Amino acid sequence: GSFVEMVDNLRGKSGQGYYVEMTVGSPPQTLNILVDTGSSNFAVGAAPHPFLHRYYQRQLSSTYRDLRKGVYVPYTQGKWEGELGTDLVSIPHGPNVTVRANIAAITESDKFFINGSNWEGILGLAYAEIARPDDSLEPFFDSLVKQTHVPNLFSLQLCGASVGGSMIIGGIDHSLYTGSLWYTPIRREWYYEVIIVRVEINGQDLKMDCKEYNYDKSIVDSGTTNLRLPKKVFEAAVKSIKAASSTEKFPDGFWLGEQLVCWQAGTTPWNIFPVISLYLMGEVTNQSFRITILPQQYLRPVDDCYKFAISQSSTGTVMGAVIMEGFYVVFDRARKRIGFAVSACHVHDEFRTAAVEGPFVTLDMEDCGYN
Ligand SMILES: C[C@@]1(c2ccc(F)cc2F)CCSC(N)=N1
Ligand code: NA
Ligand code: NA
Repeated sequence: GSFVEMVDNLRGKSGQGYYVEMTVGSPPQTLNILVDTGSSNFAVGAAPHPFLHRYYQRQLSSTYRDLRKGVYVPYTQGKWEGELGTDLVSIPHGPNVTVRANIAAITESDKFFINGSNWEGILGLAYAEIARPDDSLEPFFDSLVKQTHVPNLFSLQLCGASVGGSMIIGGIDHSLYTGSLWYTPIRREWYYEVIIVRVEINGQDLKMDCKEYNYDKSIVDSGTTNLRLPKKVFEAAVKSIKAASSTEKFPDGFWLGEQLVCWQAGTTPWNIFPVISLYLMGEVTNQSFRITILPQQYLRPVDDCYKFAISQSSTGTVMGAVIMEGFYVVFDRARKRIGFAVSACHVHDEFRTAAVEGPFVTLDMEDCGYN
């Protein structure tokens, strides 16, 4: 209900992610940690890498314990490798607890840290199934819930534009949203996987087989900036957005995120761009609800210059900061569901605003999931 201590506890820079202040070891070492719902490892820089403001100095900690095991984590972009261990962790602007969590001390990395960023680690908030090296390395939130009375739930209000937000650990803060929370089931506990059952570009359906919206999955990810769509869905959506926005012309490289587009300050054509609606599977048979985003969310500022923050993916749909910045999101792990409500801080205009509406009647929603 009321968690004032944790309100406004997230910071960042546009495109550089959202981070929370954390402490590791005894005596406490303060580090800024990127909040990521799309991964399950608690990894922190442990060496004097030049881009880092600070790093975890194990030698200074009495409570540190070596697991005598390493981990090599490759990505499409980045890569990091580290040494596994456990130590005492706390979240200053979080609950008043201390937990013994697994920590991957990063000893080598490539394209992982950002030059100019104010974070030194990553807090993977997803499930054990996608943990590295394997599902036996218990994620932080699982340790937090197992060792304390903190309820198995956390919520994220990502505000956007120097960026801010809130991570309410163990509860919900009703001051962070307007209207009602609508819940979608977590299909499987690995990533925060959900099912998209319909897509509308300015009230008009894309009329695709809903199985295509979730090929091979759809996930809620605070660590990705964009709304990432499967190629087929992306082609369809772009063709539809391009058509809805043919009042002003743009280079074809722009829709492909290869070129920026620029206009005048105080006069950016918002109304020439359509709203995007995703219909998510509801809690009840044949019942869905829809979430609506504004061009304010998918036209990312980089006079003014913007980026088309909707892109193709071969890993499925990724409901990144583009989606999350319009809503207050509840990761209700206890009830295996994700809640969406209109954010009290989302960026809109006098005309249109983000919306969470329901219920709707959608038949065969289970057939939208990929097997
Ligand atoms: C772990 C990862 C990540 C995020 C931000 C960053 F800056 C570095 C990263 F490696 C992989 C890329 S998508 C994702 N959700 N999380
Ligand atoms: Na409210
Ligand atoms: Na891909």
